[PDB]
Amino acid sequence: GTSCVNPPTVQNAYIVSRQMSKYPSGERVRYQCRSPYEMFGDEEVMCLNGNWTEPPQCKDSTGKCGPPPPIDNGDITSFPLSVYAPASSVEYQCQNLYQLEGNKRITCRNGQWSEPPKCLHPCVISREIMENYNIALRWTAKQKLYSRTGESVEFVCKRGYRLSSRSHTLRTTCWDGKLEYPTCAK
Repeated sequence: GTSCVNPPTVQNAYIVSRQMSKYPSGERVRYQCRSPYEMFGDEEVMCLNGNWTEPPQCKDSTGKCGPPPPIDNGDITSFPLSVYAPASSVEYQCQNLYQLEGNKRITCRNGQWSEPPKCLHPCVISREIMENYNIALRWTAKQKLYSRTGESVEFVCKRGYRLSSRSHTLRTTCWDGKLEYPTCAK
């Protein structure tokens, strides 16, 4: 219960202590930054009862940033340079049906990018599940096969069924692929 695995990945650094698959509590992992990066924080990261202590960073001493980080199901809306001046910004776009969460723009400050956004998954609305659970969509308006993250999806029991005594509610919010279905019974 108190050993650790997977020492933190530190960009522009390598580990110079001996690597192993499981680190006992108390083991110290030592990082070194690649030239010409400057280290910030402690060069050693210890395993304390299953959690690592805080890792260092290896940054450009003039505050420049490297390429912006990739994000799942999204991409930047410009050519990715190898080097950005401090205060430069870039922006992201999510793929079709994905929902951007957080600021679409990131900025290079103090040698690191501000937090990029996420692209959250749409939810499948399964015909087969609905059939099996005796439910349908309340608004048969266009053929919505998917909901977007953040959208309410409302179902009804099919003609002649009522909500099963332990069912989820008939209205639920799609979130990052998660849709809770209700069930109805004769």
